[PDB]
Amino acid sequence: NVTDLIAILLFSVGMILRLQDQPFRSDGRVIYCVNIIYWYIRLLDIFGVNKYLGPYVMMIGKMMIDMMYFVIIMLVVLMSFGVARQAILFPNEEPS
Amino acid sequence: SWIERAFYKRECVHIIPSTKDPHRCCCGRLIGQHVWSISKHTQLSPTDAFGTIEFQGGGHSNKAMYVRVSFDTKPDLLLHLMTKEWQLELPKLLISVHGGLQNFELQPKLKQVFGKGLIKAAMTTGAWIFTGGVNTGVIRHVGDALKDHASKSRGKICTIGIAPWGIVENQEDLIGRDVVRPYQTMSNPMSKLTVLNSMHSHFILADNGTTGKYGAEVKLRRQLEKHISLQKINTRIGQGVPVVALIVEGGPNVISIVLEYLRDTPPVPVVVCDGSGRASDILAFGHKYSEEGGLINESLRDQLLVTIQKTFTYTRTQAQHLFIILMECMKKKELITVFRMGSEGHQDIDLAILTALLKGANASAPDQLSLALAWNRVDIARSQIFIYGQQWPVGSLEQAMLDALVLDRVDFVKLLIENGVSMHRFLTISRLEELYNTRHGPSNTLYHLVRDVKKREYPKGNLPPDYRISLIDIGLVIEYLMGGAYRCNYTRKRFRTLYHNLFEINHFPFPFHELMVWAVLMKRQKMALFFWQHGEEAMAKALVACKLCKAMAHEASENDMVDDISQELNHNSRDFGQLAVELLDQSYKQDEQLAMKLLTYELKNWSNATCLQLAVAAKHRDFIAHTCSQMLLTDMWMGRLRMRKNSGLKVILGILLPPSILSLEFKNKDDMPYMTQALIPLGRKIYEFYNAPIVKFWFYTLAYIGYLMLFNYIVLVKMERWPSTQEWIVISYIFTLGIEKMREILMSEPGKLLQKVKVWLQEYWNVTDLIAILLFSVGMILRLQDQPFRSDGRVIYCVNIIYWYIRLLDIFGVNKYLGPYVMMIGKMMIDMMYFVIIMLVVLMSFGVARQAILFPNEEPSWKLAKNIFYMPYWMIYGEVFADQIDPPCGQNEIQLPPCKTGAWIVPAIMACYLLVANILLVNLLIAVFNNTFFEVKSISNQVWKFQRYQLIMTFHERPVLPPPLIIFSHMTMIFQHLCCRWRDYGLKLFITDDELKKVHDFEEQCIEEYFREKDDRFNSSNDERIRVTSERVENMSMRLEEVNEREHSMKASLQTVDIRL
Amino acid sequence: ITDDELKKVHDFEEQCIEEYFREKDDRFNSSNDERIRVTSERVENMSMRLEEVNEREHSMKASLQTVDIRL
Ligand SMILES: CC(C)CCC[C@@H](C)[C@H]1CC[C@H]2[C@@H]3CC=C4C[C@@H](OC(=O)CCC(=O)O)CC[C@]4(C)[C@H]3CC[C@]12C
Ligand SMILES: CC(C)CCC[C@@H](C)[C@H]1CC[C@H]2[C@@H]3CC=C4C[C@@H](OC(=O)CCC(=O)O)CC[C@]4(C)[C@H]3CC[C@]12C
Ligand SMILES: CC(C)CCC[C@@H](C)[C@H]1CC[C@H]2[C@@H]3CC=C4C[C@@H](OC(=O)CCC(=O)O)CC[C@]4(C)[C@H]3CC[C@]12C
Ligand SMILES: CC(C)CCC[C@@H](C)[C@H]1CC[C@H]2[C@@H]3CC=C4C[C@@H](OC(=O)CCC(=O)O)CC[C@]4(C)[C@H]3CC[C@]12C
Ligand SMILES: CC(C)CCC[C@@H](C)[C@H]1CC[C@H]2[C@@H]3CC=C4C[C@@H](OC(=O)CCC(=O)O)CC[C@]4(C)[C@H]3CC[C@]12C
Ligand SMILES: CC(C)CCC[C@@H](C)[C@H]1CC[C@H]2[C@@H]3CC=C4C[C@@H](OC(=O)CCC(=O)O)CC[C@]4(C)[C@H]3CC[C@]12C
Ligand SMILES: CC(C)CCC[C@@H](C)[C@H]1CC[C@H]2[C@@H]3CC=C4C[C@@H](OC(=O)CCC(=O)O)CC[C@]4(C)[C@H]3CC[C@]12C
Ligand SMILES: CC(C)CCC[C@@H](C)[C@H]1CC[C@H]2[C@@H]3CC=C4C[C@@H](OC(=O)CCC(=O)O)CC[C@]4(C)[C@H]3CC[C@]12C
Ligand SMILES: CC(C)CCC[C@@H](C)[C@H]1CC[C@H]2[C@@H]3CC=C4C[C@@H](OC(=O)CCC(=O)O)CC[C@]4(C)[C@H]3CC[C@]12C
Ligand SMILES: CC(C)CCC[C@@H](C)[C@H]1CC[C@H]2[C@@H]3CC=C4C[C@@H](OC(=O)CCC(=O)O)CC[C@]4(C)[C@H]3CC[C@]12C
Ligand SMILES: CCC1(c2ccccc2)C(=O)NCNC1=O
Repeated sequence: NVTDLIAILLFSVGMILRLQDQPFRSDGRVIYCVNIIYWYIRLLDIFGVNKYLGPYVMMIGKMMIDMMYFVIIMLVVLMSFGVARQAILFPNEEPS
Repeated sequence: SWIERAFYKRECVHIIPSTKDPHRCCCGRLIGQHVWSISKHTQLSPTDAFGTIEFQGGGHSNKAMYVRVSFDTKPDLLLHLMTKEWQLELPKLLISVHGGLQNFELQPKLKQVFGKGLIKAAMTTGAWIFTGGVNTGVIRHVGDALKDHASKSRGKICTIGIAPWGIVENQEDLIGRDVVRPYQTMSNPMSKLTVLNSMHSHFILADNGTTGKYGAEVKLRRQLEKHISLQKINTRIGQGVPVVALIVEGGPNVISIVLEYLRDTPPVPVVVCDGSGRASDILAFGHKYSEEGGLINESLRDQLLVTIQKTFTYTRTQAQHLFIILMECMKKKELITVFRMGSEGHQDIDLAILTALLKGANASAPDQLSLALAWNRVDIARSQIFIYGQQWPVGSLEQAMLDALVLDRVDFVKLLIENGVSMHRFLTISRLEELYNTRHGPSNTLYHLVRDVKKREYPKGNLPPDYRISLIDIGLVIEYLMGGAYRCNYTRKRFRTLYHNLFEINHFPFPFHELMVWAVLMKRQKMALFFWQHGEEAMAKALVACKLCKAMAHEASENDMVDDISQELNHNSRDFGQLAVELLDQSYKQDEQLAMKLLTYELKNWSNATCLQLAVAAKHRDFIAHTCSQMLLTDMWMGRLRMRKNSGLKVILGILLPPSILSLEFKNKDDMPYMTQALIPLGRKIYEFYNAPIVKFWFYTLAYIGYLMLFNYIVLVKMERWPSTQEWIVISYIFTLGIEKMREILMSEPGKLLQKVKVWLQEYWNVTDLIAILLFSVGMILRLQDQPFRSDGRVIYCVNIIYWYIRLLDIFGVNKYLGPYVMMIGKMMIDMMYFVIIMLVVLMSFGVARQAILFPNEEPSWKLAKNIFYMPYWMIYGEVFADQIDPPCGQNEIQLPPCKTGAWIVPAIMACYLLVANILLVNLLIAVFNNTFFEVKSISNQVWKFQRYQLIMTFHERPVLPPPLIIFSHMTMIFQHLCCRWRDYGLKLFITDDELKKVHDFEEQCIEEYFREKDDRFNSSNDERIRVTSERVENMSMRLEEVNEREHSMKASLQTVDIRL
Repeated sequence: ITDDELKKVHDFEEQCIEEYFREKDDRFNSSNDERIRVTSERVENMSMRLEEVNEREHSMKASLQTVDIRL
């Protein structure tokens, strides 16, 4: 319900931006697409009523914590390789 | 409101005679407390004190109904009150407990034994206990016994106490009309009035008008006991309910009560107890020292006189009068049963009570047997009624057998069968019809089944209430519940001819079969398990009972009945299935070949079926997955071939190179002839080889794998205007296979076409087959036209090639490892579908967001919906489309197109989508597949082992020739059908009579082994041994303590003897 | 619900409470551990009081021997 109200405030911001002229209309459109992402996940919660889909959804929510720890370890290894590759292959770079 | 309008009461309206105390009237109440006709002048009125009593305090809370009644009321009305308003059934036994009104204490062992006896006697026979009501003396001991009863037994012992209304404390507390009135169990010691006993069940509190005086209830209680004893018991053999009179202690009046009981028509037995004292002890001292009843000599006469004058403290003439009343009692010495603590006094209250009832009835042994049947006491019947030398009337034992059967008494049927009654000489058609029309015992759903089959047979409706269910209707019920082509013996023409001509020819050859079916139909599980043990064809009976219980459970669930009935019927079905499995285990352990002969022989008493067919028709997965049934199915699979070494290759060599058949080792002519309906050696070998199920399956498989290549050739190479030779072969294969599938629709098990189609559509691989033959017909019709329809027919041909490769997967289903693998895949499709649903939500969210950001100015077109699903779906399988993740734009490298607004969001939500999909959901489906692998694997193995039978029966019923040449065999069947018109699906054995007797004797040996082994395993378990040791140690400690008391007494006697000498 | 239905519900609840408690007492009394403990305590009490029975049997045998010697 609080994610619902956050995505209604976001829709209000997107509508207020869209009802003006350019370049704010495209910004309102960009907000509309993030809203469509949220409403598909709200459809996942609506699937939560079914006797098999519901436990599946909270099972996914339980494995998010293990996913986060995997993300942390992958983040350390990923920036180590990325910084090493970018720092070797591009020696003369300006701050950007 | 009936209770007030039917019962009356009396209140003290007198002249207030003072006598001794001026406040105390003739009724004893206070002189200002007012508001028989002799000196009390009482008036009659409707009652105002009746309802329910909530006993507050005294430990356990117990609710007791109560009425205040007049002492002169007719006992029939009160009997109607107990039977109707209090909802109490007529008891099988009446107990009248009498004793001293003064409080007394007994020995602890005597009190414990008397309490346990009175509780068990009221519990097993379902008796009524009649006490004095108030919580004094013997009724207080009965109340302590009932307190112990509510501490270790789930009985609601009906213990109606009758007390004077004027003597119970707090008379104003019990005033109401159907009103729950609380009561106090506390008793003031200063008040002469006593409270009621706390844990009685009902109260017949009787008012004569007076208060604080007794005598208002004795005549009413005696008349009510007489009126109950005049009522006939439910056995209807010609006897009323038995009445016993238990006496503990007592005073002067209980001797007169014993005289009234003994000198009565009919006489009432009296059971007394020893060790309490007073009148019971003088009765015991008279009874031991009696000689020939009233023949009592002078010395014990004077001893009885001095003990009466001492213990009761009376004069000489009062003791002489009491001794005269004692001798008048003792003239009827046979009725009085004396219980003695310890010694040889039956060591129990209840053996004394029930033996006293049996010889107080003094009737024939049928009457005693019907009394024991009503009391549900098999043990007393065995130890008294069936003693040695007992004379039995002719035909009475079979009547008792019928009465025991209709009342659902397992142990009485066991006792009667062990005592000479035989089922073959007893069970007739009329007796079985009476058993099928009984109304006693537990409830059943047979009447619903009879109503349904009567509605289906004659579309009437509800049956009349006075409907006698014939055996033909029972046969229709069995035919409906069994299903398929089952035909009960009742509905055959021989039985209908015997029924019309009669309503040892009427006796059943296998009476335990009919008793098993009747016990299963009316849901009497213990009697069904007893009837399973006795008789032949045990495994067939178990499988038939399993299918019948499952079908009755399904019908009870379908008719919206009580769900507990359906659960109990499913439990009965599972118990019978477990019995059949254990019998198969025992038969496999003893002899393998005789177990095969047991499994395959035709059951003439069960519609010519087979034990394997009965197990398959009951979906018994554990029966067919057993090793004996599996290797039996393997023997059915090879046909008339020994072989059994390097399978597959030898029959493929036989099919491809037919001279290899002659070198194959064939089976004997009568080794195991599984048949359906009951140069020359070279032709016999060829016919025996080509009709084997494994040979037919490999011929059909090698034709399938030569059809699939031809289909591949015609779809890969181009086609001209007319089809080539290989396409004509493929078209011929499809048409002959379609004709074969219609022939499987026609030659099915049911009789009406819609049922044939409905049975055929359970095999999903056949309806998918027919769908892909209709699709081929559509594709051929489109292809035989000109362009552009020819390419459409080609496009349909490729979807057909996809289906036929999956049909090859089902053909791999025959192999012992590939088959369970295929159904394992089919089980994981559901988890795959749920993963598809979650992936679909995440996939369209990313696709819609990406397409809506990167393409702002778009017209309505169906390419948007394609672009939603196109690239995010291939993003899962290692193709991220790296050139389109974030192309450079808004710069000059040639002028690039300008940057779309918010186009930087697309790689970020791409990152979140790829992470969630590829890492979360795929690994979660890995975990789902992994943690449900073991159960699915075991279930798939067992289901494949079950479906081996369906595969074997299908490929044995198939034509010999493969589908591209099956039109010759189809014309052969058409010509044979036309010849038979112009002029039994299974594989049985059809053994002879001596082989049948050998098989039956093997089955009885297996049944005895299985049951007894189970008894030996139960008796040798740790739990049963520990329980037996604990019970023996308890009995040993308490009787051993009695040995110690006797050892102390013997040491005292030896010390006195040594002191004397 | 009404008052008669309330009384029926309350009586059903008391029946369920008695069933649950007593069933628990029956399950406790029929367990292997409680049976083994009761058997061991009864056997101990029986051995020690039985040893007292033996001492009294020796005394009674001595008294019977003395009485036989006297007569
Ligand atoms: C288009 C792109 C950006 C993909 C979107 C990815 C995420 C924004 C989504 C994908 C799956 C979603 C998850 C799917 C399942 C659940 C469980 C559900 O939570 C519960 O049911 C509460 C109980 C529990 O957490 O166990 C809702 C949140 C959560 C973590 C969701 C949070 C948002 C997630 C990570
Ligand atoms: C360890 C794992 C589980 C998480 C770490 C990965 C993300 C934090 C990275 C991977 C891809 C990255 C994105 C790749 C490309 C872009 C586009 C970039 O925008 C531009 O460069 C502007 C347009 C242009 O110049 O072409 C802004 C950052 C962003 C969204 C990046 C944000 C950070 C992301 C999502
Ligand atoms: C940029 C590229 C070159 C990637 C770098 C790869 C390796 C140099 C890193 C990646 C993960 C590292 C490992 C992550 C975790 C551990 C456990 C940790 O060891 C302990 O905590 C000691 C106890 C134990 O070994 O169980 C430190 C070493 C080790 C093996 C690390 C050794 C170095 C590894 C293999
Ligand atoms: C332990 C781990 C998580 C540390 C990872 C740190 C880096 C990812 C961060 C920290 C410092 C950052 C730098 C801090 C300062 C700058 C200067 C900045 O220059 C400008 O914005 C241009 C200045 C101007 O012209 O106004 C460009 C990004 C950069 C290189 C940042 C790039 C990203 C860096 C290396
Ligand atoms: C029993 C099972 C395991 C195998 C039985 C199937 C094969 C013996 C069949 C199925 C596909 C057939 C092929 C399908 C198509 C052709 C093309 C055909 O060539 C032509 O029609 C044009 C040239 C010519 O006329 O010879 C020659 C036969 C051949 C190779 C066939 C040879 C026999 C094959 C391999
Ligand atoms: C029963 C089916 C399902 C499997 C049995 C396989 C064989 C009996 C079939 C399969 C492919 C057939 C072949 C497919 C094509 C040809 C080409 C055909 O060539 C011609 O007729 C040449 C002259 C012309 O083009 O008319 C001769 C028969 C032959 C060898 C066929 C012979 C019979 C074969 C080997
Ligand atoms: C060329 C492309 C289109 C690939 C084709 C994909 C599907 C059309 C196929 C691939 C695997 C097939 C499955 C493989 C295994 C089985 C088990 C089998 O079912 C049984 O044996 C019944 C018992 C059970 O379902 O457990 C046949 C259906 C099914 C689900 C199949 C259904 C059709 C599937 C999904
Ligand atoms: C969540 C997962 C498990 C299932 C969702 C994926 C499918 C439903 C999608 C992914 C790829 C899609 C296909 C991608 C491309 C096409 C071609 C398209 O045909 C054309 O565009 C015509 C030819 C042309 O214009 O080039 C028709 C839809 C179809 C089959 C799409 C149908 C829907 C598909 C199978
Ligand atoms: C909860 C989830 C499953 C919802 C997903 C819905 C979308 C995938 C569907 C629903 C509405 C559909 C739209 C409904 C109407 C049109 C107009 C249609 O326009 C035409 O056919 C052209 C009209 C003409 O010229 O005749 C093109 C497809 C499109 C955009 C559809 C594209 C697919 C949409 C967005
Ligand atoms: C619910 C799960 C278990 C199954 C997945 C079902 C849907 C996700 C599939 C099935 C039917 C599919 C549709 C079948 C046909 C089309 C037409 C297709 O149209 C074109 O490609 C037009 C040609 C072009 O302009 O490129 C676009 C995809 C779409 C809507 C498909 C979108 C995805 C759908 C809805
Ligand atoms: C079409 C496949 C097949 C077949 C072949 C081998 C094994 C199982 C099934 C057949 O060729 N004719 C009978 N029924 C069939 O579906």
